[PDB]
Amino acid sequence: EQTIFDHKGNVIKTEDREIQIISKFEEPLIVVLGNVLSDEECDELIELSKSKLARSKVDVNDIAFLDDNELTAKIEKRISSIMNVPASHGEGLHILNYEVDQQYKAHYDYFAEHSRSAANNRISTLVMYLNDVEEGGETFFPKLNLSVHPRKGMAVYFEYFYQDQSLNELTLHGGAPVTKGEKWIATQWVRRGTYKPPG
Amino acid sequence: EQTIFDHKGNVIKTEDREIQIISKFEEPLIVVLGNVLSDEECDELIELSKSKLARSKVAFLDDNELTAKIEKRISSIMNVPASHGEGLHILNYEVDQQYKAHYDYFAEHSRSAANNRISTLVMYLNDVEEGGETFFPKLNLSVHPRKGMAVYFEYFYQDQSLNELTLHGGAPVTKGEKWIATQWVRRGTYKPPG
Ligand SMILES: O=C(O)CCC(=O)C(=O)O
Ligand SMILES: O=C(O)CCC(=O)C(=O)O
Ligand SMILES: [Co+2]
Ligand SMILES: [Co+2]
Repeated sequence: EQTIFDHKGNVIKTEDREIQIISKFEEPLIVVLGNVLSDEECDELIELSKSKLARSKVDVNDIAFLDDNELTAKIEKRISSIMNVPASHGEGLHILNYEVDQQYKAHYDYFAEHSRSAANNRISTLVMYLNDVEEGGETFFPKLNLSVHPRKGMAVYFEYFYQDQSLNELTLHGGAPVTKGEKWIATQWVRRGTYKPPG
Repeated sequence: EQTIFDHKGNVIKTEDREIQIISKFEEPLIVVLGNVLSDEECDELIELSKSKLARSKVAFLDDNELTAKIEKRISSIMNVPASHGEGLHILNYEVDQQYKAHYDYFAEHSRSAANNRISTLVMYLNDVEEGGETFFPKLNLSVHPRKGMAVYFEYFYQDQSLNELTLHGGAPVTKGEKWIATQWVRRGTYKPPG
């Protein structure tokens, strides 16, 4: 099958940065990427997460995705070149923190048949590692026996838009328990069609 | 099965450097490793290769302090004493050069098979403009060259079909050039005593 990700060679030359292609698992397509985010961009994304939370009072505490800003739009543009899909298909920079012994149990990123979101389903994912994880925290694909270990500024790309649906089901993945330290990530989930309202 | 490479977590701490564990294919074990050699160490290994060729009596490097220090770091990574290593084998690909898919271990009934290879570390000593990936055709997996990085894999399994899955090669270099050092590790001590 043809893939969305359409990049030959060892680097991806985007407008503001050069991405390194580190390794590939060819089908379903899984790619480890280097140099995706600067150290300072990783730190700044974390900070935006903590600030948005620090502004919660009784958004209301009683009732995730960063607010759009110069930094998030610059990063979404860069991601857009990597993923070969316009930024408007992106759900936005979703920030996630794992404390020790937290994990993300294996799942599919594309939506179940019963979600209304399945009207415009997800097609591909980028997981960016915003810090270094003392122990644990690997992104693992249990049906492929593959795992990507977190590393600040690196990312894992994968897609699930294949005609053969058994290939999409191979993209079952999760975030392994953090056994020491903590883990910060940004995820960009990309939809088949435009997702953000115009701007 | 258990594996030779025995390293939990995300870094491997050696005496002089901290290696980064980047990605793992679990079986046969294939590991992408980061921060294995400094840029200075990479360049110096290339120059040693070139200088050794200059003295040509028309290649493994000769033993010196650098190679011993690197081989000691590698032994920590691979969990096997350096005396098992064949030595730093330097290899240069020019454009359109390739290493067709092969096994690193010797045929079971070859002369060298009495002390067969059990694991390989391929260290990328420069950046390759295009091509030159280390590919495992039966596994649909490739590791692209990155200066300072490396790929580890082992083929010491009881189930021989696992070892056969370690078939691999060096894809053609289509732009630039490619330099690598390889450490091939033997089941038993290999270097004469020193
Ligand atoms: O934490 C991880 O490594 C996996 C994250 C993930 O699966 C997701 O964000 O969709
Ligand atoms: O050049 C490569 O990437 C492959 C090296 C290799 O197969 C070996 O040294 O045994
Ligand atoms: Co996910
Ligand atoms: Co080989």
